[PDB]
Amino acid sequence: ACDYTCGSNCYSSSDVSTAQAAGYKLHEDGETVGSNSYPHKYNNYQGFDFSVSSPYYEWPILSSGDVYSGGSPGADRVVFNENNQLAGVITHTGASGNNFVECT
Ligand SMILES: Nc1ncnc2c1ncn2[C@@H]1O[C@H](CO)[C@@H](O)[C@H]1OP(=O)(O)O
Ligand SMILES: [Ca+2]
Repeated sequence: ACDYTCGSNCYSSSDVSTAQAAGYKLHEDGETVGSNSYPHKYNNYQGFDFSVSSPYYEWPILSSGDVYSGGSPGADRVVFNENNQLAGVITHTGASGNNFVECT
């Protein structure tokens, strides 16, 4: 069973923890990877019910289980705040354009 389901992608809590740790470290270091510069600021204009405060940052989570290293970021993202608290797991899959929907 999946702790988070993004479109057809299945993620366990461990996958999420791993991705967040990686993205957070980059953030602390003032570093980014990829053409789209991850991690990058995330604005909650869709009003997702996040239980932690902003600012928020988005970092790609890969279906493969590997940590994002600068290539295709896919559609899924982990969202974390300035304090390294998990805000949520979202995806571009099933949303129009560059918008998002929450993973279930
Ligand atoms: N797989 C994908 N599906 C839809 N939009 C995507 C995407 N990968 C990147 N984007 C969006 O494309 C634009 C330029 O790359 C950004 O708005 C980026 O949003 P993101 O960084 O929030 O994922
Ligand atoms: Ca996995």
